[PDB]
Amino acid sequence: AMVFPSEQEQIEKFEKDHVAQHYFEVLRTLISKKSVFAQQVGLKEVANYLGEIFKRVGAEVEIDESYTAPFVMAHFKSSRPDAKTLIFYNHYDTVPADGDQVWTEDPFTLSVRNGFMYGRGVDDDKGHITARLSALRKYMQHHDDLPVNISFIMEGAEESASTDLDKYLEKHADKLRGADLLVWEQGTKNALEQLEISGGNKGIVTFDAKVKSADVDIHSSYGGVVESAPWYLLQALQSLRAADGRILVEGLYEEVQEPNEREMALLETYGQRNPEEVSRIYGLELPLLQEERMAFLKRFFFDPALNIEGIQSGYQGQGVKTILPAEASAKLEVRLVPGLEPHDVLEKIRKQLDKNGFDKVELYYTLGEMSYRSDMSAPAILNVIELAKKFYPQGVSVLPTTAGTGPMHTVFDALEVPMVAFGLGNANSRDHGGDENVRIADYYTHIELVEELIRSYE
Amino acid sequence: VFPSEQEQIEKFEKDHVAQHYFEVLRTLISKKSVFAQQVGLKEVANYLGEIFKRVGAEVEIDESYTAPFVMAHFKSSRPDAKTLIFYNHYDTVPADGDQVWTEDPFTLSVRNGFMYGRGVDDDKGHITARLSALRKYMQHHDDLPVNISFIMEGAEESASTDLDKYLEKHADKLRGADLLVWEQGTKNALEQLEISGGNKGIVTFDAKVKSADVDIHSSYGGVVESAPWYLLQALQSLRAADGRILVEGLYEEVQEPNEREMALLETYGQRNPEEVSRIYGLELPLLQEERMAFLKRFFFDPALNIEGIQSGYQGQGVKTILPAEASAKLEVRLVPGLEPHDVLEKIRKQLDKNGFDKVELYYTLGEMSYRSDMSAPAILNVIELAKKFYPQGVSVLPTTAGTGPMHTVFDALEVPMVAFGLGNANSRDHGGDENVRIADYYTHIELVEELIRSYE
Ligand SMILES: OC[C@H]1O[C@@H](O)[C@H](O)[C@@H](O)[C@@H]1O
Ligand SMILES: OC[C@H]1O[C@@H](O)[C@H](O)[C@@H](O)[C@@H]1O
Ligand SMILES: OC[C@H]1O[C@@H](O)[C@H](O)[C@@H](O)[C@@H]1O
Ligand SMILES: OC[C@H]1O[C@@H](O)[C@H](O)[C@@H](O)[C@@H]1O
Ligand SMILES: [Mn+2]
Ligand SMILES: [Mn+2]
Repeated sequence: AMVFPSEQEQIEKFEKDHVAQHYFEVLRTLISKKSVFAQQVGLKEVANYLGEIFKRVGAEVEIDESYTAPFVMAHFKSSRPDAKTLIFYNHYDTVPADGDQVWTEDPFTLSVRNGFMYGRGVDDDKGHITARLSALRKYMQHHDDLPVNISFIMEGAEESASTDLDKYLEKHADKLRGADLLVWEQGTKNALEQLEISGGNKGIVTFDAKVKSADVDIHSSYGGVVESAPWYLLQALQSLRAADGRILVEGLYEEVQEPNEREMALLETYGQRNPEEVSRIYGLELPLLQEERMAFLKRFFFDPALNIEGIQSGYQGQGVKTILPAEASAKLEVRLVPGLEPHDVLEKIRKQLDKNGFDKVELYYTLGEMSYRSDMSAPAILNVIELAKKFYPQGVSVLPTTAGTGPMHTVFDALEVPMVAFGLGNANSRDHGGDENVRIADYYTHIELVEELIRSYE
Repeated sequence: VFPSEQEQIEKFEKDHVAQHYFEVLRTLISKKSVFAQQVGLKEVANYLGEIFKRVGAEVEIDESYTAPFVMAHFKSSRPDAKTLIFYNHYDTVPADGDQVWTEDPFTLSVRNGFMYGRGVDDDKGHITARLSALRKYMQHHDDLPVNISFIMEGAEESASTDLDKYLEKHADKLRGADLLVWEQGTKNALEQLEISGGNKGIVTFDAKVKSADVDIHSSYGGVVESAPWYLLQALQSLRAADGRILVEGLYEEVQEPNEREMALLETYGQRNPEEVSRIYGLELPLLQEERMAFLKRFFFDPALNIEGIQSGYQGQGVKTILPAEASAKLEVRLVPGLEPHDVLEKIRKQLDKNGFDKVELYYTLGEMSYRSDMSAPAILNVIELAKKFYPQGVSVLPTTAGTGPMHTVFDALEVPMVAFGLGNANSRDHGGDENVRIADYYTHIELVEELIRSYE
C-alpha cells in the first residue's frame, strides 16, 4: 500500500524548497561554466568553484591538481563514533555542445521549458552534483549532525576515459577505502519510467587488423591461383565466430565469470519484457543472433561479442577494377565481461589466428576498458533498492550491469567499496546529444531518495 | 640464321615504308582516343579511314554507334583467292594518375631502342606495323595473293560496346575468310613469341547488404547481426579454401579441355608456378601449387574474385558501431560453357539456398569466353612461319588469361582466330611508360609480310 506524489506535487515541492532552489541557482552557474577535458577548457575554473561551494557548507575540501583534470574531494564528517562512510562519485566535465546537435537555447544557459531543465551537463553530470548536495543540506535543515560520514569525489576527465583517475584514487585510497557504499555518477529511469539501479559496466578492447598479401595489386585474371588480401582476411574473421555470434577462440570462455543464480533471476525479473523489439526500433532486416528472451538478455548482458566496426579493401566507386587487392584492413572490437582483460583477450585471438593458419593477419591494440559487475546482494545495495521503491510508482529495474563501458573496474580496484548507480535521468535525457535535459520532478525525486538514504543510516 | 637485334633496328631505320608508317604512328599516338571519356573517337576513326583510303583500300567508316567502326578491304586479282582478316582497335585506356610517365603519354618517344606512348603496344602500333607489312609486300610484287581486310573498332577497352551490331551489319563482307589475326600479342619473359587462340571471359557484379535502417551502437553486437558479418559469411559460403567455387550447376557447364589443349599447356605453360610468388612478392601460399594443377586452374577454370569490399568506419581511431551496410565488387572469371547472366543467376540460387537471401546482386559487365585447340591448318601455318623469325621459338596456348571479344567476333564471322603481335613481357599495357621494342615491331612486320607471302 504505497502512495506517491504526482508530478504536479513534486514540481510544487521543488518550487517551495529553499535549499533545492539555492542549489538550482548553483546549477545554473555550473552549467554556464564550460568544462570540457578534450578542449582543455575550464577544468580548474569549475573544480575551484565546486571547492568554494562545498567549503561554504563545512566540508573539508582537497583539490588535487597533480594531473590534467583536478580531482576534488569534499568530506562531511559525522560525530558518531563507528559511523560508516558513504561515497558519492561524480564528474564535473561534460562533452562538447558541438556537431549536428540541435539546441533550442544556448547549451551553456540552463533553460527551463515544459517541466524539463535543459543544458549541457544537466544530466551528465553536473545536475547530479547539485541534487546530491541539496539532499545533504536538506537533511541538515532538520538535524544537528550527520548519521554517517559523507565523501564526494568529483573527477574532471570522465568523458575522456577517466584519464589518471586510477592515479588519483591510488593517491587518496587511504581516506576512501572502507566505505559502506559508493553511489555512481548517474543513473536514469528507463522507457517504462522504472528507476534503473545498476551494479556494473561491460568493457571493451578495440584493435586494428591488417593483411598484406603481395607487394602490389595483381590483375584479377590470377584470382584462381593467387590468394588475395580480402579473401584471407574474410576467412580469418569467419574462423573466429560462429553464425550464432559465439566467439571461436580457445581459452576465452574459460576466463569468463559465469552469472550466479541471483544475477540470472534479476535478468528474468527486470530485463526488458520484449527485447525482440530492437528489430522494430532499428528496422533490422536480418534475424537476431539470440531470439528467445532469456537467451537474448543473457547474451546481451553477460557474454562477450566480436564486432566488425569497419572493413575495407580494393576498389570502391562506380565501374569495375580488375584487381586482386594487396591489402585489406578492419577495425575490430571485443566487448568484454568480468574475467576478460583487454591485452589478454587480444593475445588469445593472436594465438587462435595462428592456429587457424592465419598468421599473416597483423593485429594492433588501440584501446581497452575493464569490466565490472556484482550480483547486487551487498546489504548496502539492498538498502538502496528497498528505499527507491518508496519513490517510484512504476518501481525499479535492478541490473547487475548495464551494457555501457565506464570506470567501475578502476574504482572498485582502488577502493573495494560496493557500488550502485541510480540518478535523475530519463530515457530521453539526450546525454551527449542536443537539448540534454532532466525532468524537474525527477531531479527533485532524486534529492528525496538521497536524503532518505542518509536518514537510513541513523 | 636469325638476324641480331642490331640488324633489325638498322633494317627498320632504312625501310622507307616502315618509316612512313612510323610517322603515321606518331600522329595516331598524339590523338587521345578513349571510349570511356568519348574523346577522339570520330577523330581517330576518320584519320585511319584516310590513311587506308590513300593506299587504295575500299574503306567504310560506319558511325552508327558511339565508336565508329572502320573497315578497309584490299583486293587480290587472283580469282579463287582466300581472305585474311586483321582485327585491331584504335581506342586506348587513359594515361592516368598513379602511373609514371617519363615523357608525355601522348607523344611517341624513342629511348634505348624502345618506343614509348599510350597505345604503342595496345593497340595503335599493331595497326601501323600490319599496314607496313602489306605495303612492304606491295613494293616487291604486282598484286596481293590473298584478299586482306582490316577491321578496326573503337570500344575494345570498354568491352567492345556495339561490336556485335557492327559485325552483324557487315558480316557479308567478312564471313568466309581463311584466318583472322587478333589485335595484339606478346613475347613471354623468355622471349618466345606467344601464339594464342582464346580469351577468357568475365562477369562482374556488385553485392550489397542492408542489415538495419541505421548504424547501431556495438554494445548490441552479441544479439544484432551486422551487414559486414552477413556479407563475409555469404562470400565465404561460395568459395572453398583452395579457390574452388561452391555453386551448384556451375562446373557442369564447363567445357573440359581436350587432349591437344592439355598437351599444349604441358609443353608451353610456365615451367615454374612459384615464379609468380617471386614476381609479385606474394606473402601467402598459391591456391594451386603443382605445375599442371596451377596451369589448368589458371587457363581452364573459373575464379570468384573480390575487387573490393567495404563497410563501416575507416579512418583514424575507433567507432563503436555495427554498420547497417556493406558492399563488395565481385567478378567471376569465365571459361567456355559459362555465360555471364546464367552464372550470376546460379550464384543467386546458391546464396538463397545457403541462407543469404538478403545479399543483393547487380549485374554490371559480362564477356563470353572462347578458345580453340590450335589445330586449324590456317593457324598451324602461322605457328610454322613464326619459328623462322624468333630464335627462342614460340609458345602455343589455346587461350590467354586475359579477357576480350573473341567470342563475339567468332559468333559473327566463324573464321579461325589467332593472336600474335609486337609486345614484350614488360610492355606495360594499361600502365605507365607503355612500350614496344623497335626490333620487335619490325620483326612483326616481317612475320606479317611472310604470312601474306605464304598465300602465293
Ligand atoms: O557468486 C560469485 C560471483 O558471481 C558474479 O557473477 C557476481 O557478479 C558476484 O557478485 C558474485 O560474488
Ligand atoms: O543502515 C543503513 C544500511 O547500512 C548498510 O551498511 C547495511 O548493510 C544495511 O542493512 C543498512 O540498512
Ligand atoms: O574437342 C572438342 C573441343 O574442345 C574444346 O576444348 C576446344 O576448344 C575445341 O577446339 C575442340 O573443338
Ligand atoms: O597458303 C597459306 C596457308 O593457307 C591456309 O589456308 C592453309 O591451310 C595452309 O596450309 C597454308 O599454308
Ligand atoms: Mn556521466
Ligand atoms: Mn588490346
